[PDB]
Amino acid sequence: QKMIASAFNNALGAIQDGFDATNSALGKIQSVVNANAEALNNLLNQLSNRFGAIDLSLDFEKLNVTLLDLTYEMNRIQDAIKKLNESYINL
Amino acid sequence: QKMIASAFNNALGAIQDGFDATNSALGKIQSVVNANAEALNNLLNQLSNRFGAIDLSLDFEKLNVTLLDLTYEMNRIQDAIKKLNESYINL
Amino acid sequence: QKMIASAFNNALGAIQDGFDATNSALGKIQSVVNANAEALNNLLNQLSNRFGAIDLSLDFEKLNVTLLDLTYEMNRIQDAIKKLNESYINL
Amino acid sequence: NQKMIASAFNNALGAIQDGFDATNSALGKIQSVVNANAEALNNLLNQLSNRFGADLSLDFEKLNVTLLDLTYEMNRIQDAIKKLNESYINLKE
Amino acid sequence: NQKMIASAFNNALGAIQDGFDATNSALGKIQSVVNANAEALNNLLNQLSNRFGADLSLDFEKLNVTLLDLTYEMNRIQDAIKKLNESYINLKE
Amino acid sequence: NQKMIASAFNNALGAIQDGFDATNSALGKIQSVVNANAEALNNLLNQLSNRFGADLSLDFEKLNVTLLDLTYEMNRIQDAIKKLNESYINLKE
Repeated sequence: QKMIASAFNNALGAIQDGFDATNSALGKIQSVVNANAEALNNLLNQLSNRFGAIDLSLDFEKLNVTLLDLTYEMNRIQDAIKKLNESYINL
Repeated sequence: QKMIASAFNNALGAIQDGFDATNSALGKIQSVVNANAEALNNLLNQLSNRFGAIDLSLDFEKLNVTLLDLTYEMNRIQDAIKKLNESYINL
Repeated sequence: QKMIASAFNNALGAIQDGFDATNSALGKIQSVVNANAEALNNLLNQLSNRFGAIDLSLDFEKLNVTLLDLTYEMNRIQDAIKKLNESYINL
Repeated sequence: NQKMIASAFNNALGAIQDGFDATNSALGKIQSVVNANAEALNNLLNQLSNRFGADLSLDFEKLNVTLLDLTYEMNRIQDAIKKLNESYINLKE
Repeated sequence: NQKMIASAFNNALGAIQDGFDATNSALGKIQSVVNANAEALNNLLNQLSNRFGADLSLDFEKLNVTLLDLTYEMNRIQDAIKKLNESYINLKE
Repeated sequence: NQKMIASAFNNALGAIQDGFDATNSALGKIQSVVNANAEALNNLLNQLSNRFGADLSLDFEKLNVTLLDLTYEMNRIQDAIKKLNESYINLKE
């Protein structure tokens, strides 16, 4: 029954690291995707000006930049990691 | 043997929520990344016109926007969540 | 004790597929997000030229494109998948 | 029924933004047409004064021609459309 | 061998797109050169008629000068390149 | 303390880039002002030679007016800012 328990707890560690790396990637993805979204939006404005400094005014009906929010997800994963913590000893 | 079984089933719930949040993030990521890709592509076309309304024609050899498709992934995760469902009772 | 062990190993397979699909999505996300980042940056340069071929010079203080790197994450997940492999038999 | 309410909500959000976009487009056309028409009227005014050099000197204290700007408005509606995007509900949640 | 076949496939996809891009670039140069040359010929025609005002009146029923458009084509090839991108195989799958 | 060191590091990275951006902006203004001023001086030179057509012929062997380029520099600093971005530390790691 030690091999099971040991294999078990050994698997939980592995799992938590998996979700840990995932949450990290998620965090790294929101950052880049958003950083680029801002670069894009800020580019739209710098264009609306120079196409006027010269109708050459942009069509924003199809120039809508979206931002990503993964806080809800990353928190839920953190709960899972924490919950998994609830499965170990007791002899 | 209840603590094990209980710890086990307790861990599965946690796992499924982890993969659930992941699949959600994946869904949220395809949406934003694609939405922005379209905003970018639609911006290219609105530029090819105004650089002609004035060779100022863009170079699309390096202006290729790519779309992301995570359906294969999200489905596989849904299978995993479902499969995990196959490990619980039996006394 | 077979049902437990069987349910266990049955759950590990499911888990590894979950992390496998995740790592795949991560790989698919870095690719698209980066591909689009390059399309965006290359668009900035093609613009700095045509706004000069006509101060209409862009403001790069807010035109900074970022690239995403998930190698650290994807490797850690691969370790988890491998580690999980360490929990199976022994009668 | 959350899905229903949420699907219903996200559904109307789309419509609203489309509505606010259509208003912005509208406002852009108005600024273009009204200003072009003001500018032509202003040019008529300059030509008439010279033409009348044949006093028949027009009174400019009452021929004020205005113009532009709704871009403040344009941008304000543009933000609302963005903040509206931050309101879509994740049915998965 | 899936990896092999897939790697081989993705590999040729790259080459094709590069091929279709090179064709688009080519077609763009042709529209630029042929039109510029048509336009210069057309201007020669207008100058000659005036010059000959010294009948030596040119017959324009047979001096038709055409021009432009391959952008339809340009865009068509541009799509193929995109739909080609939707075909790369995920070796991880 | 890794977090501390890392937070401290990422923190200074921001400042550096801001610094390198401010330098690029600066260099852009200088190219704009110095060239505009060279170009005006050069135009003064062409006008003076004609004006003096009243020998009072200026010696151009010693009136060399230079100009432009810092874009090489501009781009070089622009890269450093990007490579700097590839250095931020993931505190989660």
